[PDB]
Amino acid sequence: ANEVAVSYSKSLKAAEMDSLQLPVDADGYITIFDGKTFNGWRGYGKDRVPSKWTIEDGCIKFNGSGGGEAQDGDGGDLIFAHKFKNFELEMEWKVSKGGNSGIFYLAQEVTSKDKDGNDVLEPIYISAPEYQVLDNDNHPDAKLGKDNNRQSASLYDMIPAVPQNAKPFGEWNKAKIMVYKGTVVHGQNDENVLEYHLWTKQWTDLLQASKFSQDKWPLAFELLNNCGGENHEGFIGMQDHGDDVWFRNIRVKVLD
Amino acid sequence: ANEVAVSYSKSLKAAEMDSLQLPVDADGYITIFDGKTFNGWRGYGKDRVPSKWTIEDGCIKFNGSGGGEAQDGDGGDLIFAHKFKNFELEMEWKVSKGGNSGIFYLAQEVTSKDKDGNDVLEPIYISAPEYQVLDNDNHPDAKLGKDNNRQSASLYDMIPAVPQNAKPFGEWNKAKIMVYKGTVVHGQNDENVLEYHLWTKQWTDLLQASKFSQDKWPLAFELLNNCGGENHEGFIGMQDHGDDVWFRNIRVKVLD
Ligand SMILES: [K+]
Ligand SMILES: [K+]
Ligand SMILES: [K+]
Ligand SMILES: [K+]
Repeated sequence: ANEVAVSYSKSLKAAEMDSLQLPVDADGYITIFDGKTFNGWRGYGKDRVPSKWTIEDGCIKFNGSGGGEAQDGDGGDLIFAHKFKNFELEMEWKVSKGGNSGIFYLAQEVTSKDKDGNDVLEPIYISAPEYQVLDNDNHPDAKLGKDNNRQSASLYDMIPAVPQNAKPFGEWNKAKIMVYKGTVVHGQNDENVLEYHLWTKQWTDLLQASKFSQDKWPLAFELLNNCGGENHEGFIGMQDHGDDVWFRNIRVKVLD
Repeated sequence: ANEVAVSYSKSLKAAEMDSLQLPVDADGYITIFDGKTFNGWRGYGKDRVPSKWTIEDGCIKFNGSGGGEAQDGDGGDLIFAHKFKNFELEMEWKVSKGGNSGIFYLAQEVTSKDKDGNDVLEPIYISAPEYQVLDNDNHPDAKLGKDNNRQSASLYDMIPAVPQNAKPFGEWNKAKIMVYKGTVVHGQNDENVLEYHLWTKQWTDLLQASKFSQDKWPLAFELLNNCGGENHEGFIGMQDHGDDVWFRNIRVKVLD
């Protein structure tokens, strides 16, 4: 009753052939970060946690060197290597001034083939919807997109958080991501800030008005349009966008 | 809080060992061209302003002889000799009928060695992304390239400005170049006309499709693929492409 087995994979596209015994509370939230280890976590596309991700004061910290999407040094996005389907995630996040990160969900590890048959690891964000994490006051992306749909807790580049009730940089915010049989809800600071439905005509329309449109990014469109792949499942994770960011109290309830 | 110290270099590859006190407005834009002097400005590769650059009715003016890329006489590209990293440049430009120039950013002063060990000054454009400045209606380069990627406000011969909202020749156009932690946005006439991300696989892909591909121009590939060199910073400047062009209201906000 106090712990549950949680399967996890150890490397790119591998089976979940190991399990962790993780604490669960009376309401079914599984604590997936223990404050001390990266057990069950690995870099997206990797068999290890990049050293730029550290543990400090009971938090997961990304130690950013400032290159945005570049993911220079020993970086890359971080996943908890258990595919979830119907789930409610809660975590606290805090961004540095002018900082950018994100919470990914239903992510798939995706490769493509180059002209010579070599693999190319594709970005997590071309399969995974992103709950934006941002300093809404200082990061210029805050003013891009449309109707503030690149500010914190937005579905990045598609649906704005309303209300935009973020606390300013260097202050803790609470995130909720709920996916239940295609219904998706983002929460910020104990309010619901958007709601949408995967795999619908509305979902296709959102994609087509975004940077992941069929015309702008065909592979992104195809992955996202059938988000979670054949079995409508995938990873939670957090973004290396080159900036200091902290995450804590990371818990997930299986709704399935 | 009316003025800020801005360091600048006096000659090829030198340290920024001197500073100007330059006005800053309440939004944090530094006025880097004072309407009267070339303080802090020098030719690319030079320790002086080339005499073909003049100050005319509160503008920086290039006085073109009509020889395109030749840079004949006392010409050459012009830089403001302060390396910027995370910044937003705004400036206004106007061209002569059929005129062509460009706004460079993140530029490095690069030399190579010839077969005998002498120096060769390499063009600014093998290190510096170029925001195209053009008479889109009369200069034939507007019809060259792919999908209008050589028209004004494009990332020259790589990403077209969309929309193409230039004002015609003899009229002032407003340019915006923002570089923030690798995110690049070009604006033209108060619209954002393209976005990209430096130092990503998408950036590499753009280069490999261009005249600066690894196959076609290895040195340019090396420089642009790691644009800004090891500290990801470099100069703003403007192009000698042999044609009369005017620039004014040149202002830069340091973002980080
Ligand atoms: K681990
Ligand atoms: K983000
Ligand atoms: K000077
Ligand atoms: K040009």
